[PDB]
Amino acid sequence: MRILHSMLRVADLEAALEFYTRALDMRLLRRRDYPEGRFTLAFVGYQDERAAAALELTHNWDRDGYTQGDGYGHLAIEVEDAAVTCARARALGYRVTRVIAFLEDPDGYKVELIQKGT
Amino acid sequence: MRILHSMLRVADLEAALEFYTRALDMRLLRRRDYPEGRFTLAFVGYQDERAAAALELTHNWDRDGYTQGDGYGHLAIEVEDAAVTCARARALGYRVTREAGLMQHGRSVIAFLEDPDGYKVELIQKGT
Ligand code: NI
Ligand code: NI
Ligand code: NI
Repeated sequence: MRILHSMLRVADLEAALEFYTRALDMRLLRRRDYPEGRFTLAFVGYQDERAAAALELTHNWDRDGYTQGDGYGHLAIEVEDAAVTCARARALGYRVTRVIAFLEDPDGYKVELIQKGT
Repeated sequence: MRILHSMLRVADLEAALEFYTRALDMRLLRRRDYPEGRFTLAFVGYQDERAAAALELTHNWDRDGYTQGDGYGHLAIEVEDAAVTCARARALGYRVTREAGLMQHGRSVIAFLEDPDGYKVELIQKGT
Protein backbone atom coordinates (compact mmCIF):
# COMPACT_ATOMS: atom_id res chain seq x y z
CA MET A 1 0.00 0.00 0.00
CA ARG A 2 1.11 3.62 -0.68
CA ILE A 3 -0.05 7.27 -1.01
CA LEU A 4 -0.39 8.04 -4.78
CA HIS A 5 -1.45 11.67 -4.89
CA SER A 6 -3.29 14.58 -3.33
CA MET A 7 -5.79 16.36 -5.63
CA LEU A 8 -6.55 20.12 -5.72
CA ARG A 9 -9.12 22.08 -7.86
CA VAL A 10 -7.66 25.09 -9.70
CA ALA A 11 -9.39 28.02 -11.50
CA ASP A 12 -6.56 28.48 -14.06
CA LEU A 13 -4.51 25.40 -15.00
CA GLU A 14 -1.74 27.29 -16.87
CA ALA A 15 -1.18 29.67 -13.87
CA ALA A 16 -1.18 26.55 -11.56
CA LEU A 17 1.40 24.72 -13.75
CA GLU A 18 3.67 27.87 -13.92
CA PHE A 19 3.79 27.97 -10.11
CA TYR A 20 4.53 24.22 -9.76
CA THR A 21 7.25 24.30 -12.47
CA ARG A 22 8.77 27.83 -11.77
CA ALA A 23 8.34 28.50 -7.96
CA LEU A 24 8.84 24.73 -7.39
CA ASP A 25 10.87 22.22 -9.53
CA MET A 26 7.96 19.89 -10.41
CA ARG A 27 7.72 18.19 -13.79
CA LEU A 28 4.47 17.73 -15.73
CA LEU A 29 4.00 13.95 -15.31
CA ARG A 30 0.82 13.83 -17.47
CA ARG A 31 -2.02 16.03 -18.58
CA ARG A 32 -5.44 14.82 -19.89
CA ASP A 33 -8.34 16.78 -21.37
CA TYR A 34 -11.97 15.44 -21.06
CA PRO A 35 -14.32 17.58 -23.21
CA GLU A 36 -17.28 15.30 -22.32
CA GLY A 37 -16.88 16.42 -18.64
CA ARG A 38 -15.49 19.92 -19.43
CA PHE A 39 -12.39 19.46 -17.28
CA THR A 40 -8.68 18.83 -17.51
CA LEU A 41 -6.42 16.83 -15.15
CA ALA A 42 -2.67 17.37 -14.76
CA PHE A 43 -0.30 15.40 -12.60
CA VAL A 44 2.86 17.25 -11.45
CA GLY A 45 5.75 15.83 -9.39
CA TYR A 46 9.36 14.70 -9.08
CA GLN A 47 9.71 10.94 -9.56
CA ASP A 48 7.38 8.85 -11.71
CA GLU A 49 3.82 8.18 -10.31
CA ARG A 50 4.89 4.47 -10.05
CA ALA A 51 7.76 5.55 -7.65
CA ALA A 52 6.41 8.53 -5.57
CA ALA A 53 3.37 10.66 -4.52
CA ALA A 54 2.35 13.31 -7.07
CA LEU A 55 0.06 16.40 -7.04
CA GLU A 56 -3.19 16.19 -9.10
CA LEU A 57 -4.61 19.46 -10.45
CA THR A 58 -8.23 19.53 -11.60
CA HIS A 59 -9.46 22.28 -13.80
CA ASN A 60 -13.24 22.41 -14.39
CA TRP A 61 -13.47 24.79 -17.40
CA ASP A 62 -16.79 26.28 -16.15
CA ARG A 63 -15.60 27.26 -12.59
CA ASP A 64 -14.31 30.83 -11.97
CA GLY A 65 -13.13 29.86 -8.48
CA TYR A 66 -13.41 27.56 -5.49
CA THR A 67 -14.32 28.29 -1.89
CA GLN A 68 -11.39 27.00 0.20
CA GLY A 69 -12.36 26.18 3.77
CA ASP A 70 -10.19 26.01 6.88
CA GLY A 71 -10.06 22.20 6.92
CA TYR A 72 -7.39 21.68 4.24
CA GLY A 73 -4.01 22.63 5.67
CA HIS A 74 -1.08 22.50 3.23
CA LEU A 75 1.24 20.47 1.01
CA ALA A 76 4.78 20.16 2.43
CA ILE A 77 7.77 20.01 0.05
CA GLU A 78 11.38 19.08 1.04
CA VAL A 79 13.85 21.76 -0.25
CA GLU A 80 17.67 22.21 -0.15
CA ASP A 81 17.48 25.89 1.00
CA ALA A 82 14.14 27.30 2.29
CA ALA A 83 15.19 31.02 2.20
CA VAL A 84 16.39 30.78 -1.47
CA THR A 85 13.24 28.93 -2.79
CA CYS A 86 11.13 31.45 -0.85
CA ALA A 87 13.11 34.42 -2.32
CA ARG A 88 12.86 32.95 -5.85
CA ALA A 89 9.00 32.60 -5.45
CA ARG A 90 8.77 36.18 -3.94
CA ALA A 91 10.84 37.46 -6.98
CA LEU A 92 8.56 35.65 -9.49
CA GLY A 93 5.61 37.57 -7.92
CA TYR A 94 4.04 34.85 -5.75
CA ARG A 95 2.64 35.29 -2.19
CA VAL A 96 4.94 34.23 0.66
CA THR A 97 4.11 34.14 4.43
CA ARG A 98 5.78 36.93 6.52
CA VAL A 99 14.64 26.29 7.68
CA ILE A 100 10.80 26.53 7.11
CA ALA A 101 8.84 28.86 4.74
CA PHE A 102 5.28 29.11 3.42
CA LEU A 103 4.20 29.96 -0.11
CA GLU A 104 0.79 30.12 -1.60
CA ASP A 105 -0.12 29.05 -5.08
CA PRO A 106 -2.33 31.13 -7.51
CA ASP A 107 -5.52 29.53 -6.07
CA GLY A 108 -4.53 30.28 -2.46
CA TYR A 109 -3.35 26.76 -1.45
CA LYS A 110 -0.51 26.72 1.06
CA VAL A 111 2.85 25.09 0.36
CA GLU A 112 5.20 24.40 3.32
CA LEU A 113 8.95 24.42 2.50
CA ILE A 114 10.97 22.14 4.80
CA GLN A 115 14.80 22.25 4.54
CA LYS A 116 16.26 18.68 3.92
CA GLY A 117 17.40 17.24 7.26
CA THR A 118 14.85 18.90 9.61
CA MET B 1 12.88 18.17 -3.99
CA ARG B 2 10.15 15.64 -2.96
CA ILE B 3 6.55 15.73 -1.54
CA LEU B 4 6.74 15.13 2.25
CA HIS B 5 3.05 15.25 3.20
CA SER B 6 -0.45 16.66 2.92
CA MET B 7 -2.09 18.32 5.96
CA LEU B 8 -5.75 18.08 7.09
CA ARG B 9 -7.49 19.52 10.18
CA VAL B 10 -9.70 16.99 11.99
CA ALA B 11 -12.54 17.68 14.53
CA ASP B 12 -11.52 14.60 16.51
CA LEU B 13 -7.99 13.28 16.22
CA GLU B 14 -8.86 9.91 17.86
CA ALA B 15 -11.75 9.22 15.39
CA ALA B 16 -9.54 10.33 12.39
CA LEU B 17 -6.60 8.07 13.53
CA GLU B 18 -8.91 5.06 14.00
CA PHE B 19 -10.08 5.39 10.32
CA TYR B 20 -6.56 5.78 8.81
CA THR B 21 -4.93 3.06 10.98
CA ARG B 22 -7.89 0.61 11.14
CA ALA B 23 -9.78 1.05 7.80
CA LEU B 24 -6.71 1.96 5.72
CA ASP B 25 -3.85 -0.03 7.38
CA MET B 26 -1.60 3.08 7.88
CA ARG B 27 0.85 3.21 10.75
CA LEU B 28 1.27 6.05 13.22
CA LEU B 29 4.67 7.59 12.33
CA ARG B 30 4.53 10.62 14.72
CA ARG B 31 2.27 12.17 17.40
CA ARG B 32 2.87 15.25 19.64
CA ASP B 33 0.76 17.53 21.86
CA TYR B 34 1.61 21.28 21.88
CA PRO B 35 -0.04 22.93 24.96
CA GLU B 36 1.63 26.28 24.05
CA GLY B 37 -0.32 26.34 20.79
CA ARG B 38 -3.25 24.24 22.08
CA PHE B 39 -3.06 21.71 19.23
CA THR B 40 -1.99 18.10 18.65
CA LEU B 41 -0.57 16.73 15.44
CA ALA B 42 -0.20 13.23 14.03
CA PHE B 43 1.58 11.70 11.06
CA VAL B 44 0.20 8.59 9.34
CA GLY B 45 1.62 6.69 6.36
CA TYR B 46 2.77 3.34 4.91
CA GLN B 47 6.55 4.01 4.71
CA ASP B 48 9.07 6.08 6.74
CA GLU B 49 8.82 9.88 6.27
CA ARG B 50 12.36 9.83 4.77
CA ALA B 51 11.22 7.38 2.03
CA ALA B 52 7.60 8.43 1.23
CA ALA B 53 4.87 11.10 1.49
CA ALA B 54 2.72 10.92 4.66
CA LEU B 55 -0.56 12.46 5.92
CA GLU B 56 -0.45 15.03 8.69
CA LEU B 57 -3.53 15.39 10.90
CA THR B 58 -4.05 18.42 13.06
CA HIS B 59 -6.57 18.98 15.83
CA ASN B 60 -6.79 22.50 17.35
CA TRP B 61 -8.14 22.21 20.92
CA ASP B 62 -10.45 25.30 20.64
CA ARG B 63 -12.32 23.84 17.57
CA ASP B 64 -15.25 21.36 17.24
CA GLY B 65 -15.20 21.17 13.42
CA TYR B 66 -13.98 22.73 10.16
CA THR B 67 -15.59 24.43 7.16
CA GLN B 68 -14.50 22.19 4.27
CA GLY B 69 -14.61 24.03 0.97
CA ASP B 70 -15.01 22.77 -2.60
CA GLY B 71 -11.36 23.42 -3.61
CA TYR B 72 -9.66 20.41 -1.89
CA GLY B 73 -10.06 17.23 -3.85
CA HIS B 74 -8.98 13.98 -2.20
CA LEU B 75 -6.14 11.79 -1.02
CA ALA B 76 -5.45 8.85 -3.34
CA ILE B 77 -4.14 5.53 -2.00
CA GLU B 78 -3.00 2.37 -3.81
CA VAL B 79 -4.67 -0.85 -2.68
CA GLU B 80 -4.15 -4.56 -3.41
CA ASP B 81 -7.94 -5.10 -3.58
CA ALA B 82 -10.40 -2.17 -3.70
CA ALA B 83 -13.48 -4.48 -3.08
CA VAL B 84 -11.79 -5.85 0.07
CA THR B 85 -10.91 -2.32 1.35
CA CYS B 86 -14.44 -1.09 0.73
CA ALA B 87 -16.06 -4.08 2.53
CA ARG B 88 -13.56 -3.56 5.43
CA ALA B 89 -14.26 0.19 5.86
CA ARG B 90 -18.03 -0.53 5.69
CA ALA B 91 -17.71 -3.38 8.30
CA LEU B 92 -16.05 -0.81 10.67
CA GLY B 93 -18.92 1.64 10.07
CA TYR B 94 -17.42 4.07 7.48
CA ARG B 95 -19.14 5.38 4.37
CA VAL B 96 -18.13 4.20 0.88
CA THR B 97 -19.51 6.98 -1.43
CA ARG B 98 -18.55 4.99 -4.62
CA GLU B 99 -18.09 1.19 -4.52
CA ALA B 100 -15.18 -0.45 -6.44
CA GLY B 101 -17.44 -2.41 -8.82
CA LEU B 102 -16.73 -5.66 -10.74
CA MET B 103 -12.95 -6.25 -10.91
CA GLN B 104 -11.99 -6.90 -14.59
CA HIS B 105 -9.58 -5.73 -17.37
CA GLY B 106 -9.51 -3.00 -18.67
CA ARG B 107 -12.10 -1.41 -16.33
CA SER B 108 -10.71 1.26 -13.93
CA VAL B 109 -11.15 -0.10 -10.35
CA ILE B 110 -11.56 3.11 -8.32
CA ALA B 111 -13.48 3.55 -5.08
CA PHE B 112 -14.32 6.55 -2.91
CA LEU B 113 -14.28 6.47 0.87
CA GLU B 114 -15.27 9.22 3.21
CA ASP B 115 -13.26 9.74 6.39
CA PRO B 116 -14.91 10.79 9.77
CA ASP B 117 -14.56 14.51 8.88
CA GLY B 118 -15.98 14.02 5.38
CA TYR B 119 -12.58 14.17 3.54
CA LYS B 120 -12.51 12.14 0.35
CA VAL B 121 -10.19 9.11 0.04
CA GLU B 122 -9.78 7.74 -3.52
CA LEU B 123 -8.80 4.04 -3.67
CA ILE B 124 -7.05 3.02 -6.87
CA GLN B 125 -6.39 -0.69 -7.40
CA LYS B 126 -2.69 -1.59 -8.15
CA GLY B 127 -2.62 -2.50 -11.87
CA THR B 128 -5.77 -0.37 -12.62
NI1 NI C 1 -10.62 27.96 -15.54
NI1 NI D 1 3.12 20.13 7.56
NI1 NI E 1 -7.11 11.33 -7.88
